[PDB]
Amino acid sequence: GRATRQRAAVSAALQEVEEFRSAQELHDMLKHKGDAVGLTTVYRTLQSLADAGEVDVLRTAEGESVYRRCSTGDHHHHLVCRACGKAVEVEGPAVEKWAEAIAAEHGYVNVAHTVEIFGTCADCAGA
Amino acid sequence: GRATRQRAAVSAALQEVEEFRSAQELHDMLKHKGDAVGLTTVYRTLQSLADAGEVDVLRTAEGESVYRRCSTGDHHHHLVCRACGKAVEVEGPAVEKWAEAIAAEHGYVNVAHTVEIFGTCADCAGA
Ligand SMILES: [Zn+2]
Ligand SMILES: [Zn+2]
Ligand SMILES: [Zn+2]
Ligand SMILES: [Zn+2]
Repeated sequence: GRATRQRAAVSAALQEVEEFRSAQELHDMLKHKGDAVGLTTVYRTLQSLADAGEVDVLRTAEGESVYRRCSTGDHHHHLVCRACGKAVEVEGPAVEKWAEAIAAEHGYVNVAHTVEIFGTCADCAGA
Repeated sequence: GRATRQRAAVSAALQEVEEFRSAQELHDMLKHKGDAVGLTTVYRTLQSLADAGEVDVLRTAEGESVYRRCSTGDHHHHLVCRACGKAVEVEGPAVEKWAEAIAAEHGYVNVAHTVEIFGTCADCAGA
């Protein structure tokens, strides 16, 4: 019901920008299309889409979570612009193997890793 | 004044545990030693120590920031137990080079990266 309707709305919203966006930003984009969705709802939907692997999530330097619906389904990571949120989907096979061997070696189970590269793209570099 | 006294208190608190701790946990350890420090203060100090590179910081799966004063000054990363917070200081030269080449290649400047491995240590694995 209001669950799948709103989920599609939020997902469709993400598909309109190539940049990572905070939940408040997404909420605003929806509010601009005349959507009656609340911020809390937007936040829950996004966190739900994140867990289902339908959108990627990452933290900004100031601790804020930002989201993005990415092109591939492949396991990947990102190089993000901390200024505009622009991002590049990146894969590092050697990082993957290193991350597995490190865990495997210290007897850790249910391994998960977070790898993200932050920088300032040329466009933003000239502010 | 109350700045350096509290900074040492919080830093000394971190040196008492080998595990990553949330700010609330640290505040409680301090409250147990009879310290009159508030949570907000504890949080600010930790964020200040983090920026100065005096303590490492990382986010847990539920978005909570946790801290740790690590053995080396060397640039390193961690394999953390999401259950107890136990951690291993790890270095990955190939990851470092990959992270530089990726940024250098897409014209990004002021590069920074975050790399952390999450798992469940044997001890916690048996709960
Ligand atoms: Zn992605
Ligand atoms: Zn940018
Ligand atoms: Zn460390
Ligand atoms: Zn553990």
